[PDB]
Amino acid sequence: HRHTQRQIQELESFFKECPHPDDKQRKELSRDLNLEPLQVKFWFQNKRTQMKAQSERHENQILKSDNDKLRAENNRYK
Amino acid sequence: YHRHTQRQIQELESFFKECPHPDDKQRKELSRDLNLEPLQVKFWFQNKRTQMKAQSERHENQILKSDNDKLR
DNA sequence: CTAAATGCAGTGCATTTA
DNA sequence: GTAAATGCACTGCATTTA
Repeated sequence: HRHTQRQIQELESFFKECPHPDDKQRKELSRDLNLEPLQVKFWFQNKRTQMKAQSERHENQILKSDNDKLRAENNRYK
Repeated sequence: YHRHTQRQIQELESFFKECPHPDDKQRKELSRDLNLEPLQVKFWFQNKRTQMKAQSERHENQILKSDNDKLR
């Protein structure tokens, strides 16, 4: 119900390299690490949602704090 | 797999307006009231919940984004 | 967050049908 | 003979279900 660490390493290793596979690209990976490609297909989409979601989350949790800290500076000036 | 009936989801969208964080008791009736496994019921809300914070902060994002840039 | 999966456009090319 | 259709894949993403 989850994937192998041996496996998942090579997943993330490829996505930094080639974050968008063709079918052909997808198939060969599976044969290398004993998985189904539609699985492989699915993951590659979900990793893409991951980067979208986190790039937003970090930013929001950050800018809220950054726009918060700057405001305190403005009042110390006034 | 198997998605959820429109009857289900419509009642969902209708109730989600009311108590977007519902307790076991009400979860228990709704689960029964709507031919559901309450885990499923418990689940969908968690996601339904999770979606909105993301959707809201994205608008929080885009609105805080255009304001800062346009000033320059 | 994961793992699995669906729904809807849209895109390209090869083959029918009109 | 040609142009428009249709059948078949694939892509890509956002959303849903557990």
